[PDB]
Amino acid sequence: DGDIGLIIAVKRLAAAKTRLAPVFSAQTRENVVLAMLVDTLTAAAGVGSLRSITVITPDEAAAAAAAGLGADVLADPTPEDDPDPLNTAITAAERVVAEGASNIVVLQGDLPALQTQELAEAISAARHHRRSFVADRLGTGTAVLCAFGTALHPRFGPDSSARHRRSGAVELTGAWPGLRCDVDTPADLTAARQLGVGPATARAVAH
Ligand SMILES: [Mg+2]
Ligand SMILES: [Mg+2]
Repeated sequence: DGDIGLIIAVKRLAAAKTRLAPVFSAQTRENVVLAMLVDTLTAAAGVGSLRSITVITPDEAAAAAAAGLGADVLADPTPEDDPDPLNTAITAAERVVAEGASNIVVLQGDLPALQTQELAEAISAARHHRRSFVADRLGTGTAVLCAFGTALHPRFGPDSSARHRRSGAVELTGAWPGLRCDVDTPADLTAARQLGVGPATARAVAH
């Protein structure tokens, strides 16, 4: 059955990963972004403790792709001029997901070298606390946020490591390189490739 309700929030592909503009043309950038979500979902989906994967997004291509892999998809009702769009999409998703699970995990969508075991482990350690989170590879942001029988109160965005620490969420400290190594910039993509990215990403970076 599984007890965890997993959320991924995905912004517009047009807007996404501009720091990858140097190494990739517009359509290739969108594709790589979209395939990183595919590889992230795919590996997430092998985790045994999961009940559901919900993707929330205003982007009909990302909607189609997540739906195609057997995820729930929420249309993102965050407003245009919303000051804090990422954390608002996540809360909008939480509100839904929480009708069907006491324990909720938010996962970033840009973790192409994620391994199933990395996520499972992280979740197994998150259970030992109310609110917990995994930092990103460089330390400053956040790869995953975990809430067991309580509100996520997500503080995603810049210095989300520090802000989550302040929020009182406990820093989980497993190595889990593929979970921590998210991809915003060309050097991130290189680090991820050394860990070994999944098939959608590997194909997409070859065009
Ligand atoms: Mg990222
Ligand atoms: Mg980042």
